[PDB]
Amino acid sequence: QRRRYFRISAPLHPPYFCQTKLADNSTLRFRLYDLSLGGMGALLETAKPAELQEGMRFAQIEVNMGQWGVFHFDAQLISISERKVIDGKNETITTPRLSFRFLNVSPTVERQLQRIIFSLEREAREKADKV
Ligand SMILES: Nc1nc2c(ncn2[C@@H]2O[C@@H]3COP(=O)(O)O[C@H]4[C@@H](O)[C@H](n5cnc6c(=O)[nH]c(N)nc65)O[C@@H]4COP(=O)(O)O[C@H]3[C@H]2O)c(=O)[nH]1
Ligand SMILES: Nc1nc2c(ncn2[C@@H]2O[C@@H]3COP(=O)(O)O[C@H]4[C@@H](O)[C@H](n5cnc6c(=O)[nH]c(N)nc65)O[C@@H]4COP(=O)(O)O[C@H]3[C@H]2O)c(=O)[nH]1
Repeated sequence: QRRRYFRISAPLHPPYFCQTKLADNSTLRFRLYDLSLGGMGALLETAKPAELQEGMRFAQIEVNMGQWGVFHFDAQLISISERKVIDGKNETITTPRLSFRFLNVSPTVERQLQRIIFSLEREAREKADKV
């Protein structure tokens, strides 16, 4: 059991979007992939900007969970990897996968993270709730 916490997968069909500012003052946007009490995974839209790389620390990333609310978390970018899917044209499409570790997780921050996690479990149980 290498992972300390259970990670809940987010729906990409109705994707949830996050964003944060870079040192060059540009905005970075990415789709929420999965979430846990320890961090989160996300998918980039474009190819990774040169500025983006592992080790960067972010203050109050805006995670917009739709009806469930908007949240802001500190996090450290731990790893940039590749997510691959098979095209509708039967082509392999590579896009950057981000792995974050949450920082400064006060007792109230994890309060919020559990709120989001249960909402995602209830939701995904409705995704499978329909044959
Ligand atoms: N540094 C760092 N990078 C992370 C972390 N979590 C995810 N990543 C990166 O994101 C890639 C895809 O993660 P995944 O969707 O959970 O997909 C994972 C997951 O489904 C499974 N897997 C790998 N390790 C574990 C594990 O320790 N526990 C569990 N339950 N599953 C694992 O194998 C798949 C491929 O694993 P990878 O080749 O390692 O590829 C991983 C890795 O490069 C992390 O905590 N730290
Ligand atoms: N939801 C989510 N959280 C993320 C992701 N990336 C990092 N984190 C969070 O950051 C914590 C520390 O990551 P680490 O230093 O790379 O240290 C990680 C990493 O070295 C290894 N590990 C776990 N899962 C994977 C994986 O899927 N791939 C690889 N390569 N390593 C993994 O186990 C260590 C501890 O794992 P955790 O207890 O889960 O604790 C992880 C996790 O809570 C992510 O993509 N999604």
